[PDB]
Order: sequence, then C-alpha cells, then structure tokens
Amino acid sequence: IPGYTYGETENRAPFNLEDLKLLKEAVMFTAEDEEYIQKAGEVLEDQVEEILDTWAGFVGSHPHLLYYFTSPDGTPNEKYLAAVRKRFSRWILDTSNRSYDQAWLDYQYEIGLRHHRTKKNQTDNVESVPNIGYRYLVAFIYPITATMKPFLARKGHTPEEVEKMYQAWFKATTLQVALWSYPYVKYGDF
Amino acid sequence: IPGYTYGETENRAPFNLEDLKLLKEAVMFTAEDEEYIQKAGEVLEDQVEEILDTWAGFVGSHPHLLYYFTSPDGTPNEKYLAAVRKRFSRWILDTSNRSYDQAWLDYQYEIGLRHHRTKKNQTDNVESVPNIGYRYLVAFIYPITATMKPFLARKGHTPEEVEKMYQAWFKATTLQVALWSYPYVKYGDF
Ligand code: HEM
Ligand code: HEM
Repeated sequence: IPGYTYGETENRAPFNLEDLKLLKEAVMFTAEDEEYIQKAGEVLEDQVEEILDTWAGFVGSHPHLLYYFTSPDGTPNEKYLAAVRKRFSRWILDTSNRSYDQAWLDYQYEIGLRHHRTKKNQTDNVESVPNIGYRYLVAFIYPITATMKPFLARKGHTPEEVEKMYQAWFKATTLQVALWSYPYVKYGDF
Repeated sequence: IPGYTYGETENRAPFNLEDLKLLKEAVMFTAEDEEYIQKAGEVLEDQVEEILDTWAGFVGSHPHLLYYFTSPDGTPNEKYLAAVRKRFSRWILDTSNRSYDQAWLDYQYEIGLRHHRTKKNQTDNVESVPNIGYRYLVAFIYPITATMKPFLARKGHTPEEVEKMYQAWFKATTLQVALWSYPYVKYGDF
C-alpha cells in the first residue's frame, strides 16, 4: 500500500502507553471494547469497498470538504484521492485488528501529522491545500462513527453484539481523533 | 448563576454563522436535529440533578480527571466544583433550548477559553491547575454523549424518538468540542 508505514516510522510518538491508558479511561474504552472492536473486524472486512464508496460520496458532495483533496486549480486530485483511499481502507481494518500498543501510537502520531500542515501532501507527493482545519477532524467523529452502523448491522450477528461493536467503534474513533490533535495544539496544551 | 455570561460576553467569536453552517454539515446536523434536540430539553429538564450526580461520580472516581478541579495541594476545590456544576447544569438546557446563532457561538468561544489556560480558574477566582489538556475534551465526547442515553430513554417517549434525541445530542456535543479547540489550536490551523 503506497505510503502506508505502520510499524516502521522509526519515530517514537510524544505520547506513551500511560498516556493511552488515561485516554482510554476518559473515553470509557476497556477490555470489553477490545473484544468487540476485534469482532467488528470480521464483520466489516468484506464491506470495506461499500464503506469507502459511502464515505467518498459524503465528501464528494460537499465542495468545502472535497476541497482538502483538490489541486490548486480547485479540481479534485484523482491520484491523491485514490492513494489515500487505499490507506483509509487499511485503517478500517487496523482499528479492529491491531493491538493498541506503542507501534499503534507511533502511527497515530503519523496520521495526525499527515492531516496537519506538517506532513499533509508529502506522502503522495501531491500539490494540494496545506492543512486540514482541526475543527473538521472533530466534526468527522460523527459521520465516521454513525455511518458504520448499518454495515455492522449486516453480517447476521445479534443486534446486541452489533450495539457493542458500534459503541467500541465510536470510542476508538474518538480516541484516535483526540491523539491526532497533537500537531495542531499549542505545545504544552495537549 | 455566578459566572454565567451567555449572551453578554460583548465579544464576537472568531467564527461566524458561515463557519457554523459548514461545521453543521460536517457533523451531519440539520433542521431535523434542531427539532429533536429541543424535544430532548423537556425530557432532560427534570433529570439534570441525576445527570450531574452521574457525571460528578465519573470524574470523582478518576484522580487524573478530578485533577482539573484540584487546589495546588492536590485536594478537590469544593467551591470550584459547586460553581462549575451550576454552569454545567445550565449548559445541558442551553444545548437543547438555545438557537445556535451568533450569541451561542460567542458563548462557545467563551467556554473553550475557560477550559484553556487563557481563562481557566478566572471565572470563579480559584487557584487550580492551569490548563485542561485538549486530548481530554475530545475524549469526553464519548461519556458526555453516551451517559445521556438512559436519561433520554426515561420520560415515556417512543424509542424511535429517543434515538433521534440521542443522535442529535451526539452531534451537538461533537460540534461544540470542535469549536472549543479554537484557543488550543495553533493560529491558522483550526
Ligand atoms: C474522524 C475523522 C477522520 C478519520 C478517521 C480519518 C482517517 C484518515 C486516514 C486513515 C487517512 C490515511 C492515513 C495514512 O496515511 O495511513 C486519512 C488521510 C487523509 N484524510 Fe482523513 N480522516 C478524518 C478526518 C478528515 C477530514 C475532516 C478530512 C477532510 C476532507 C480528511 C481528509 C483527508 C486527507 C486529505 C488525507 C490525506 C492527508 C495526506 O496528505 O497525507 N480527513 N484520513
Ligand atoms: C465533551 C466535553 C466537555 C463538555 C461538554 C464540558 C462542559 C463544560 C461546561 C458546560 C462548563 C461550564 C462552562 C461555563 O463556564 O459556562 C465546563 C467547565 C469546566 N469543565 Fe468542562 N466540559 C468538557 C470537557 C471537560 C474535561 C475533559 C474536563 C476535565 C475534568 C472538564 C473540566 C472542567 C472544568 C475544570 C471547568 C471549569 C473551567 C473554568 O475554570 O472556568 N471539562 N465544562
């Protein structure tokens, strides 16, 4: 997957497993959510293209969101969209499958850097807008969470299991966006 | 309500109704959510003390969260807890009742400033820790959202209405925390 460097950034994040413990406590994530996020993995695995299609459509129908993938001339950069899509697809699986350990934290730092002006547009060597305003990363917790639900409700698992999968996904999405604030936030205020 | 200055800050926020339109779009909030957040108001009104008790208990059982209300000596500042509780109670009602207009935005800027080192501890004239790390404002989207649900499910409204109220509350909580990032985020990156 071009540009996907999970587990091989060779850069230790500015947050560690104690930070992660305290953040999991604040978002109410426990060993129960680890179980159910993993169960979500098998449910979502074969639906990733339809999830991606849904999320492409939401972004594509909103000029002020599609903006973040545009070339200077205001048109979508199709190379950029396609390359990011492959890494986004993998992130769906990673969120369910990966242990949230230091390597995971090190990639969460990398993902935040790539939304921020620090590293945006470098992974794919594209010319596009410099920064994704942080307000929209927070806002996206809702669509990224909520639009997962109908996919979770498909694979013939019990509705009770679906709800536990869904709550685990809400917590995990929130946890990640909290970490991705790091490069955006004034030093010492995170 | 001591320290509550909604509609009378006399300070225009650095975000306006166009910013709010675009943020509502990103969080999927529409006129339908305005209807259902308002309906939540009547449901939650008479339960605010029990909601507050629940949320006091969550914070109080976690030393690293109770930390934000502590005096220098590490003990909770009881004056500070009590005064903030009254403003938090009012915020529950405001979220349901208030029109999200410029006055509302101007108070969202104020609330963000009060979590941030810019204004924390000034409203109540207390000595406490300087800043609430932004990572925890994001993380709290989950408990502030999720722990509302059982309260919404009480007042004998239909479960379908409860779900719409709950989704409106999730969106509104997310929208607000996105705005409260403003004083935390490096200038030009919000
Ligand atoms: C809950 C919030 C969000 C999630 C979970 C999310 C997830 C992701 C993931 C997994 C990637 C690829 C990371 C990698 O390189 O391995 C990515 C990249 C990207 N996302 Fe987001 N995203 C979020 C918010 C946003 C928003 C609000 C936008 C605005 C359209 C956006 C636009 C982009 C762009 C343009 C890239 C490529 C950045 C680069 O140049 O490297 N994302 N996102
Ligand atoms: C979804 C996230 C949060 C929401 C909705 C929320 C809501 C509120 C509200 C409504 C107030 C009073 C605002 C006013 O002055 O009128 C407040 C103040 C305060 N909150 Fe939060 N809060 C959030 C996150 C946090 C976190 C993570 C902490 C950590 C314990 C926290 C601790 C405090 C403190 C210490 C104050 C008083 C700040 C000051 O000195 O003025 N809040 N919060």
